[PDB]
Amino acid sequence: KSLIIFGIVNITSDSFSDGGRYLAPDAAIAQARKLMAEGADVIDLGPASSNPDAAPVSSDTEIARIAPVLDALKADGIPVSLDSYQPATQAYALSRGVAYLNDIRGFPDAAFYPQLAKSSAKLVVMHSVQDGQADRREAPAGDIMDHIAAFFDARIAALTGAGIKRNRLVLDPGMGFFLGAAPETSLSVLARFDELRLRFDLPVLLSVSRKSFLRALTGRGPGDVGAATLAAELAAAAGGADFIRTHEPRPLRDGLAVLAALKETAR
Amino acid sequence: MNKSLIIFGIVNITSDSFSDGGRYLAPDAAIAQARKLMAEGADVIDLGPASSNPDAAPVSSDTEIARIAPVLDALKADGIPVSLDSYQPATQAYALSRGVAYLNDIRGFPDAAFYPQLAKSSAKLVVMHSVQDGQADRREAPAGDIMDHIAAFFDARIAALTGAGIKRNRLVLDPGMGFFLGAAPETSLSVLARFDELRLRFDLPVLLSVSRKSFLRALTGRGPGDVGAATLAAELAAAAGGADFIRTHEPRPLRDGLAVLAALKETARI
Ligand SMILES: [Cl-]
Ligand SMILES: [Cl-]
Ligand SMILES: [Cl-]
Ligand SMILES: [Cl-]
Repeated sequence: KSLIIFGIVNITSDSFSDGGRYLAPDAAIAQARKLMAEGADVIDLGPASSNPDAAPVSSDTEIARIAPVLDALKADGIPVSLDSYQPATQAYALSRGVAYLNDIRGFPDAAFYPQLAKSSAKLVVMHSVQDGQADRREAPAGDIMDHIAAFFDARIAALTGAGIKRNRLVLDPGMGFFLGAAPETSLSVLARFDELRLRFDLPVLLSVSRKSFLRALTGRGPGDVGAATLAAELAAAAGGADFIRTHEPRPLRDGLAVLAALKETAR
Repeated sequence: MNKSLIIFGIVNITSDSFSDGGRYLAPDAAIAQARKLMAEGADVIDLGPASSNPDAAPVSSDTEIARIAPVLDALKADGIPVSLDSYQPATQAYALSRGVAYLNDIRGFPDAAFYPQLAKSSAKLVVMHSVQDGQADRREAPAGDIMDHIAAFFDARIAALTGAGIKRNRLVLDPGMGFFLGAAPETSLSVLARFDELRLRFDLPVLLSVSRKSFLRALTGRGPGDVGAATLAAELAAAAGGADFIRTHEPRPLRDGLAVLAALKETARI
């Protein structure tokens, strides 16, 4: 009911973590506890780097990396959304009882749906314009919201028809590179994602934190978009976003507390 | 009043010749801070000649003028507009002789003996409400709605000023915040949520200053206790609520945040 914050943790290496661009399972564990301490409700755990330029590791490598992280978060009572598009990793994560699966491919392979149907984990179904084609960087001609709605029309039908109950679904319309090169495309979705909540009567997750289009609206480099991110997340929250996936839970937590305190005053 | 949001960057001179990169800024360090804040997106520098900490010993008007004179020199040469934030009439008089763009008085210009000097200047006037109202020990407004008490303050003070020859459109209304409103964070929250009532009742622009006010600390959680994120959220809320001016210690996060909200609004309108 209240905004749920996903804290981003991406395991980047098998054994060497240096507190910068390299994250190992031991230190992934410390980052997860730190993000919960800063106000996250869930750790959105990625078994590999987010950048498409790194060599994609195997489902076997993803499982080996997340296995010790899942043991300790389960011990801590720390909820996990397992962020992987690889079905063998998804199946392993479901066997460990994760709270969510988060698939940047949006669960496109119907042969896998019986395994999704027999679990209770919630599914973050993400839209992208790539849809499996790295070369495809834009949606088809027309209104981006029209194409996203039509994507979810078809995919929700496929998933729920296979027995995945619709109240397990969380809709992620995509953001930044998953929508197109132009900042206007991401701004349209950030402004209009509640059209999807209303169309489907389903919750929406957004991930805007540190996305490149924010740097276009500010003119600053990578380590200076903290305020633009907070403003974008607060605007999403005020627009009714049910989940926000972020790198820095504390500024968002603090900002939300101010907004909550203001509306409670005007009641 | 229909123009875009105007940002005042806060710069206080807190020493005569001591600069430590932290709380103490001599005039040359205040010049460097003023220049930085405009580069970070301020439109005007709200320049205080002394510490705004109530536990600092107040300095004489002679000391205030000596501190601000070289800062006004430098900012005039830079073309940087100044709101001179001082409550001492002698300092205000000096600022007016230097042609500052605004005067900003935490006492709200309460002394009619000074009005003839206000009336023959062109400086815009930031008229600040406080529950102290000279009674510095007074910590709370009288019984009733705080917003009703603020409106009644501006009712009388606007009439007093405009009748003395100060044209109405020189006036900017600051309802006060934090200590100037009361001890309870709910009281500052009430003004932050409802100041639009003052814009409607007087048809005058409203200035808000929430930056780093202690009441925000009650809304941060457990942790180191940084207030920058809570400050930005309150300032963005004020902007969305129609604030004409925002006075802040950090213009850059606010400019960045406003640019996001503007692009979103433009997206929705088109
Ligand atoms: Cl287990
Ligand atoms: Cl819903
Ligand atoms: Cl201080
Ligand atoms: Cl001059």
